[PDB]
Amino acid sequence: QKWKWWEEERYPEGIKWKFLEHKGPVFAPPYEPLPENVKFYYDGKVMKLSPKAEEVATFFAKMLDHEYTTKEIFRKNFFKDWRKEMTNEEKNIITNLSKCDFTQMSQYFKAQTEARKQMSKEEKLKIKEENEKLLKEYGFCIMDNHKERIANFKIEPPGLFRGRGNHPKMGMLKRRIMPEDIIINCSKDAKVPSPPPGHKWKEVRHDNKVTWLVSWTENIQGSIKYIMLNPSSRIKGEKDWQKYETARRLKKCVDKIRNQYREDWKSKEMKVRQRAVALYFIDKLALRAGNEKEEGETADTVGCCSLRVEHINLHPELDGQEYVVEFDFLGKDSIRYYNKVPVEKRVFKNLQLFMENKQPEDDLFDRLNTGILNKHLQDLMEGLTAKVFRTYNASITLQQQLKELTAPDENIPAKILSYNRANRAVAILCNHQRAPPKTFEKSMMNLQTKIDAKKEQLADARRDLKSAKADAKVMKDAKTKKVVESKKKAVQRLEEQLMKLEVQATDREENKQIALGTSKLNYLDPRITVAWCKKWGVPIEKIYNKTQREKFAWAIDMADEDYEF
DNA sequence: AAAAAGACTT
DNA sequence: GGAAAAATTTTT
DNA sequence: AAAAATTTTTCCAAGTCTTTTT
Ligand SMILES: CC[C@@](O)(C(=O)O)c1cc2n(c(=O)c1CO)Cc1cc3c(CN(C)C)c(O)ccc3nc1-2
Ligand SMILES: [Hg+2]
Repeated sequence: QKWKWWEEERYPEGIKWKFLEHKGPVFAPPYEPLPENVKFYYDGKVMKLSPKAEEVATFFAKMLDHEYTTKEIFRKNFFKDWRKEMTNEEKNIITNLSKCDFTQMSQYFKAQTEARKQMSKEEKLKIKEENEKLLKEYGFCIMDNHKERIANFKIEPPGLFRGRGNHPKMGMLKRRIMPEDIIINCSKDAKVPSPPPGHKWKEVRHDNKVTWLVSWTENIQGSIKYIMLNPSSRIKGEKDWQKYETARRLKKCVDKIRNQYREDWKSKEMKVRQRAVALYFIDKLALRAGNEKEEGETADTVGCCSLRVEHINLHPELDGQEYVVEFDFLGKDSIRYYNKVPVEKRVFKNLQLFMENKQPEDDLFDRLNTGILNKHLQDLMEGLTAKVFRTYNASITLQQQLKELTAPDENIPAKILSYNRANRAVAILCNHQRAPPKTFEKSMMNLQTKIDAKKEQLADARRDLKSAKADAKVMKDAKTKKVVESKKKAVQRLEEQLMKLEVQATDREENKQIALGTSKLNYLDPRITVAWCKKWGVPIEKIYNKTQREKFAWAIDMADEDYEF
């Protein structure tokens, strides 16, 4: 079939859909109690735990290998939640987590993991088929005239929360989501999904102002989780396409905005100076619009508008550079942002004023928040917000770098290296850093041995040609000449193979501490990539895999070699 | 407002 | 998403 | 065949911006 929704008339404002029907979520299988021979110990004595308490105990047992289970916060949160799950008799015996012995439970689960990787082809194939039919039955939904895939129709099973970074709620229990916690959304004329027998949905609504199918409240942060359509859908795709179109409009007025905030660094009002400086950071350094967050509820991370005095250090001179600002702080996902950046004199002077009479814990930009900044951006350009700058700067950088680095004569592998370097420049800018691949980085040794093996074949082929040429001199004829030809060809193929391996070796090295995934899927206008591929004859499958090819179908079909962001 | 909530994005 | 699993594939 | 290196799914959150409450 293949529906090209991008050729349809743009979907109106307000209403998200007219018709919506789906089968609801897929609940995680019920908890299976431990077999008789897997004992739990408390104070050195065997103790049978009721299903509810035993289940929570298995979560802790499966995480016994991780260092975070030794953490104070983790253990405090865990035991407090585990206690709520216990019967009154169990609560009287188990006064603390340290007297407990989860060793046998831990070994059992490891044994099941070994047993599973030893299953027969009959078992394995059968499990795969049950999944496929579950995908056909619950993985799709009908939205206005078309059938579309649902992203995460299977609700995540219960477990223990860990989060990212130093989270205050790690160790807490993510309780099992039940039909009773589920809010279903569908059209008034669709067939309403039936909850499992003996249960009822929390609510059944018909809200065509939203795009979700199922929603529920998660107990850790108290936020609402959703089941929405997949990236290849029209509702997600159209919104992504609009995001890039917004970034393009920003392109034709960014210099106007830059000239304005540069002047604003001189304004009589402090609020205006701070807003102008913040804008400068978001634009030049692509920092995020740090929305304030509740203290003690989330890991301590910050963005632009939430920077504290302690997050920057001013240096009149550093490394022979003038007016250097030293940024050091934890951003999203607790990823450390460290950068020494030379700034304009007026910005440096402004920052010194913003740090006057303040404590290290106080905000750098008092009198400033994301709401005020975005309100201003909305004045400059309709639909402009803080994050649009990240999309714009990432996209313009990719386009520009692809234009400057691609060599017309290079073979596909070399062009891919160029594409990857351009993507890498975007990643470094967005600070999408990564830690060296868990000792598995030594797989560089494997490539090195392969390159050395190839260098040996190439050297062998050189001696063949060297002796073929020598034999061509003595008794010069067209028969020996064709041998010199066939030897040269063999040297050529080997040189290309070597070149390809060396390029792959360089690609991996330069990409040791960088994560390309996020920019690739969220910050780069796919049309830029599509245009580049078509222009140089690089098969799109070399850049985008199957799932990515589905998400960006709109760009792949609607974008020629002459597309310009 | 300005927190609190909800609904998207990354 | 991106590190860890798991499924495959390649080396030996 | 059996260990080793890859390619491919499986697991699990945190921000931004808009919309309602208080
Ligand atoms: C790791 C980078 C990033 O945090 C980011 O901000 O750059 C992220 C994370 C996650 N996703 C992304 O697209 C991206 C990149 O843009 C999707 C995603 C889904 C996750 C789900 C699945 N949900 C949505 C059902 C979890 O349950 C828990 C953690 C998850 N983390 C992520
Ligand atoms: Hg960026």
